[PDB]
Amino acid sequence: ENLYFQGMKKEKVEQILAEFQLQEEDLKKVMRRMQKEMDRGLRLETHEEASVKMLPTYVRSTPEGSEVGDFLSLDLGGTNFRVMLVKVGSVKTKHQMYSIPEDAMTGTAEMLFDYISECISDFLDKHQMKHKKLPLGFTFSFPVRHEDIDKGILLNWTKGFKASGAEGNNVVGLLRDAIKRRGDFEMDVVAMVNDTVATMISCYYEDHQCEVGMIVGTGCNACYMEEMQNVELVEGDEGRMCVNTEWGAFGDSGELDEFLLEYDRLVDESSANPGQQLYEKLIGGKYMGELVRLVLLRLVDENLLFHGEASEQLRTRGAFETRFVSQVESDTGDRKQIYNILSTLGLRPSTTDCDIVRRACESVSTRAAHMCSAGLAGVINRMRESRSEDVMRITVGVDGSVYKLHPSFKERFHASVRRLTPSCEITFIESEEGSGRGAALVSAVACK
Ligand SMILES: Cc1cnc(NC(=O)c2cc(Oc3cnc(C(=O)N(C)C)nc3)c3cc(C)oc3c2)cn1
Ligand SMILES: OC[C@H]1O[C@H](O)[C@H](O)[C@@H](O)[C@@H]1O
Ligand code: NA
Repeated sequence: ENLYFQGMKKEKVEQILAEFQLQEEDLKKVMRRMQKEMDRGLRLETHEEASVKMLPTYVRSTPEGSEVGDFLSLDLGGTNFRVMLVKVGSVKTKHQMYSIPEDAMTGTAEMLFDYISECISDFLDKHQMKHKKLPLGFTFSFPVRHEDIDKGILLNWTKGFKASGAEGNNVVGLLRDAIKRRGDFEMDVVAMVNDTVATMISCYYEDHQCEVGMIVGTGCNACYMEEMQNVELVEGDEGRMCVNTEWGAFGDSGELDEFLLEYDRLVDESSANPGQQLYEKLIGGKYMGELVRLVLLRLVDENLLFHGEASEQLRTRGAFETRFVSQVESDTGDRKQIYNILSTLGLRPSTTDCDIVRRACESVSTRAAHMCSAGLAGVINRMRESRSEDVMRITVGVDGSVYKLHPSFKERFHASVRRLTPSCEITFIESEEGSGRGAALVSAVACK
């Protein structure tokens, strides 16, 4: 054992972990670069080259007028596929979750939308309604270049999705064609929204100050209410339109280069979309645990962890799940949670190993919270400027397992947003069934 040696080991761990550190000035730099990229995406002259796409959603600030009745909602791209029946009068919901097979997410668009339509049929039978033709709202968690609220092309798949025959095509069309091939129900697709947009809309229902939507789950993204005069891609300068930032692609033109560590390059190189969604790759739950796994292998290689031996499970891709980062950070101090996770990964951890794993986890999750804060602060700061407000009071609607379930992420992120947003009063609100509800609310408003 030896307490002097255990300590020397932790000091070398720290020297390696220090590379994850971001100073307040680094965050301001990241923030200013994000803001610079947001200006670029919005303008007709730089839009095509901008990494931050600032996509117009065609979701407009509207005086009101919501339709009443039953609305169907689809949710694709997060954790599984969701069908929701929404009753607008007051709003009450009925919903079901379906696990997407790998062969559908990685095969053809036809296989993907065929399975989606099968699930819709199953929801409609379970609620005895495959006869009623309802207005349908679609939450599709991928970058889309809209022509309208109900017409838009998939730019590229993100988060490991790889279905062929989808990119370059109208997503509403793919969906509608799949419903027709099946021929056992009818739906009128009225709106297609990003998950950030759906979250902002359902959160707004509860707090009219909500004009920003943020997702920190499998992926990381944000939307906000932009002035129509700043939305150059849409003719008109009156009122506001929701803009899908698609901020996950920040750094794809080299904007984050000085901050990318070896672990970031490896995660990127072994991903389905290399060289893409690099800022998301620093924060998203699809990558967080993999980043911790990589740091642990580096520490095993320096003979600082697990007697310099890594098990087959520790050398398995995606074995250190993001939920384990959350669970390791939940540990009360006894080390029991850390121990069980490590034992299940075929390791024989000492008390010191448990503490080192704890440290690698906090170094990755604190970096994610800090990188994510520079992005939110850039959006909020830009809004304060555009609205020419001395003190801007805004509510941010947030969804996703990383922000929701990670034990300290949310706190580190809020504190870092606050530091970067002086003269801003930000209220953070967590969405209760965010996406589904949101896509149906936009549908009720659109269905006039
Ligand atoms: C074509 C088109 C263009 N823009 C929109 N625009 C919209 O649908 C719409 C709905 C919104 O949120 C709502 C949430 N719930 C309700 C509600 O209480 N209902 C009963 C639905 N209403 C609005 C918000 C909130 C902001 C900041 O912008 C919005 C736009 C919709 N369709
Ligand atoms: O789901 C979270 C986010 O993940 C990825 O960044 C997607 O490209 C974006 O559309 C989505 O909002
Ligand atoms: Na405009």
